[PDB]
Amino acid sequence: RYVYVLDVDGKPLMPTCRFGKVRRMLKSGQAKAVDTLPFTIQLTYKPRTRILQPVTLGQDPGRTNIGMAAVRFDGKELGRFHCITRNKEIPKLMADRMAARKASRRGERLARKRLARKLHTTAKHLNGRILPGCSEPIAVKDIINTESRFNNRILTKCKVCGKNTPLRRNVRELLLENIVRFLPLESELKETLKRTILEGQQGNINKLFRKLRKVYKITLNQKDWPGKNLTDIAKNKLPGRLPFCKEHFAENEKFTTIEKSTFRLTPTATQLLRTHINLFRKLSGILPVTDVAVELNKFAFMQLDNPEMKKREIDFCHGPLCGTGGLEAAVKEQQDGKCLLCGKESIGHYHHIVPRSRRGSNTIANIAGLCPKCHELVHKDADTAESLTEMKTGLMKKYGGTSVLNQIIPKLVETLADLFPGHFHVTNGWNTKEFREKHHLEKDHDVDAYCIACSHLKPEETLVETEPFEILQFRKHNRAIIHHQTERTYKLDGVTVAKNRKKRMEQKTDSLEDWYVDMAKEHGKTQADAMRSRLTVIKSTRYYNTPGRMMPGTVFLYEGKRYVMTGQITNGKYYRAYGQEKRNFPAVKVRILTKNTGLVFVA
DNA sequence: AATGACTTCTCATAAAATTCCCGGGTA
DNA sequence: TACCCGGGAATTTTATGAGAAGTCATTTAATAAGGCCAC
RNA sequence: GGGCCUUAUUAAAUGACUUCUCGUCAAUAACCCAUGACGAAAGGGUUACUGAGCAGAGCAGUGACAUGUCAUUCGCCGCGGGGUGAUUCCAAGCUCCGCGCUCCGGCUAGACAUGCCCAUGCUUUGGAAACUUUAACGGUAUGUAUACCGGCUUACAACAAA
Ligand SMILES: [Mg+2]
Ligand SMILES: [Mg+2]
Ligand SMILES: [Mg+2]
Ligand SMILES: [Mg+2]
Ligand SMILES: [Zn+2]
Ligand SMILES: [Zn+2]
Repeated sequence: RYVYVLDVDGKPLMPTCRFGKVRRMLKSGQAKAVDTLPFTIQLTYKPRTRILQPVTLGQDPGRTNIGMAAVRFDGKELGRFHCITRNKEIPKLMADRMAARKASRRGERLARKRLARKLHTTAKHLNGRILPGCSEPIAVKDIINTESRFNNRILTKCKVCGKNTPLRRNVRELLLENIVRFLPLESELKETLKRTILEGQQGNINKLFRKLRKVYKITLNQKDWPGKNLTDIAKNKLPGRLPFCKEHFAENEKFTTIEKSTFRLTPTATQLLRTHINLFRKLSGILPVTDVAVELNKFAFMQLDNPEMKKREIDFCHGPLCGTGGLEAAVKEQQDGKCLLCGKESIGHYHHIVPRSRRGSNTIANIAGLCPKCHELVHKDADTAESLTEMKTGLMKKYGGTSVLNQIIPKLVETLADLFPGHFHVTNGWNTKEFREKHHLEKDHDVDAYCIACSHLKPEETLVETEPFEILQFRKHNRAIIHHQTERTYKLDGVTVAKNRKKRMEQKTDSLEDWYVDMAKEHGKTQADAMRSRLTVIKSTRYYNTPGRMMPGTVFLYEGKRYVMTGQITNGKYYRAYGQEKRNFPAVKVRILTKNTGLVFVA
């Protein structure tokens, strides 16, 4: 591995191979050891020359695995890095934030309800309510509601004004007009075509289509352009909102002259976009980086799901939901409208077969329609649960990770083109493959990153040389006061017999109700009561996080060796460390070097 | 005139339980 | 000179919240047609 | 022919509001059972009533329910200004008050009358900065650590070792 050299200003200089001179300099005060991983030194003097070659920093993007490589202008590797990200956690941490926020608001509602019962201010005969955008009721009970705010929540705004833009359900005429606009038809026939489609008169639509098909030869069929798109705009609802206001949706060319993209991403995609940019900034702290190189990744998911089939024999336009009316309607058609386990009652709940808490997919392969009675048993009884899996197997999330990668790449390219003007370069995955094969390299992230840096360059030799560095990523915040909560465990003779008084929703193990019923079968009531009356109980106990504690990714010294903290034990008395298994490092025997830098180097 | 590749997948932590250590009464 | 208990400090082991309903939104990719600018 | 915009269909993801439920935690009462420290403490349930809602606490600040009758008056939207997150910086997300119809949504919600109460918002998300006393890697001698050596530039190139 090279030694990374810093100037007396703190700015990078070119790396050194001269391991002997580095130890002669450290023995003689000509340098200081700023870091042990990556091993980095700062000069205490200013050299007689200050000449640096161009250094290109290349990246192999990924959700979990990001590759980096530093390549000098002549093609020589100056370092290779593999970063393992934290991005897997964020959807689950957001889904816990979900459950906790809604449970807190349910508690404030329950406090109002219990006060209304005491004062007789509960709603008379209220059995749910229908809101303006809905068709079925919300099942509201004792007090009318709290305002529900879903109809607008503006996020798209007009790309040429900042004004708002209409819903596709209301401006159906403008959407329909911007298709009819371009046709060979006379203006009175364009008016007649729009009006006849907007009236929805199936027979008179066919009369007009047959007339215009004879006179003008235009392909007016409900399965061909334009007639398909015109027929689809006759729907009662259409999804989402326009990119332009009514004043500007009338005109096509504005992308040539004026734009404001008004961009958004989820927390999960935002953290990964930040991670890609922050790896360039971190490695620019140890190398004199002049240029940046990246790989475009672009995934079509129904090709990843059909990899043996060739690209133009895939029905991208159709899939499992085309014209079905959405997921819940497609399942209702697929089941003849009945509950899957018993074929008598109608569908009540759309059941995720692999649960949402257990990495289950939201796609139609993971859904079964059940009545509320069976949906409760499938959560509380393992024999009914296995019986459902024989009818439909279900799926975990196949493509969660690469969907987040697929979202980021366009914004990553724009951001790096702004950060490195005239010094930013792009590749496609097949170029990385060609280079890897041409030079007898083998596939991994840091090697692909070397191939990506070499797209810009003309390497004199294409050798790959160093032991690559490993970077972990750690959380910068954790706001949770409760760390975990125990279940109400019941013990007899010190042995666990049950875990709640009656079953929790997912509880496949016994409650006291389950255990007592089986003891009363085996021993009769008098003995089962003599066993209830002998139970020992630990109440459901909340365990609390220490505020202001050391976070994971903290670097520390113990017995003269560098360690990276992976977690605390016993109110912060002991630290766990990377690669050291269950070993407990005492916090008194430890010096902290740096608090968590987010991206952190490991052995 | 097409399309190639690529990527992905189990814990930190508190506090309860268990062990170990020094000071002591006793012989 | 020497050993078995106790109480406090130190260290290790144990255990970990779920399901659904009425609606909405944003991003990326592909496919189709249109269009602007394009030897 | 390629870039970029827009519409339709689809695929794969992950964000917001509202509403239901199992289970929890606290306490009282009746009932079933276990049990007797030195006649009575200590113990487990079941059913009912009541309270709780990071078993809550911060920082903000007046509303929260109910009935009447008028209804698109309102508002999730525009402009302005605040709360919280939230402090080392700052972001996401939620939210409140004034004025308003340019745009976007709409019996959401608002107004007025009467009754009763404390019944408001946000808080389990994401980066970055800061710290610093961070002697690494290879070969040789010996009893794994102290010692000694890996030419010259921070670096390329040339030169020098060989
Ligand atoms: Mg790649
Ligand atoms: Mg209260
Ligand atoms: Mg379910
Ligand atoms: Mg890769
Ligand atoms: Zn406009
Ligand atoms: Zn059933």
